[PDB]
Amino acid sequence: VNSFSGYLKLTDNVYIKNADIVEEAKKVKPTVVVNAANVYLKHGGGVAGALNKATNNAMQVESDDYIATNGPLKVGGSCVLSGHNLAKHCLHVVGPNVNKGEDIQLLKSAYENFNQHEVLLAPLLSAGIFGADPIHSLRVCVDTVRTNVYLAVFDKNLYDKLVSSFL
Ligand SMILES: Cc1ccc(C[C@@H](CO)Nc2ncnc3[nH]ccc23)cc1
Ligand SMILES: [Cl-]
Repeated sequence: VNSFSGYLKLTDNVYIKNADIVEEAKKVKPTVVVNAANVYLKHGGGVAGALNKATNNAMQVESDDYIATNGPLKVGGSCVLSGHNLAKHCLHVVGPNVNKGEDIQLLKSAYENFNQHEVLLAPLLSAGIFGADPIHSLRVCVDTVRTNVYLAVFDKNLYDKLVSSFL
């Protein structure tokens, strides 16, 4: 039993809800919140910009030190950093950004990072400003993640299409 509330159950382990991941994380304070990161951990917009704003830019400060030490992530890769005031940990995961021409096949590799954590609050990878079809992203999530994932979809219209079109 966990403290996630109001989710629709899609499969044994995947759940989905219309919610602002920022507000969800503050309420639940999950062990792991997933960020829709880029390889440079520059959290300028989208989910990443919103999560960083909620940390008063502490996420960005920590991220800049991470990059200065380790260099950029790989597309499809991840790193674990602090969750600041939002969660215990933040798993920064880089899905392909279609608006950069990045290979959509890497979306499965991106979701594989979730399997290293028993329970996660997450957005749909490569959705929003990363340019991929959120319906496809949900399919890859369900077919790749085996741990317990709570998917937060900010847009109410998009959420209804995801559910009503889910197979
Ligand atoms: C119309 C539309 C907008 C955005 C998306 C992508 C989605 C991640 O896939 N973004 C988010 N998901 C959950 N909480 C969030 N808080 C801030 C951003 C955000 C798809 C479609
Ligand atoms: Cl977005």
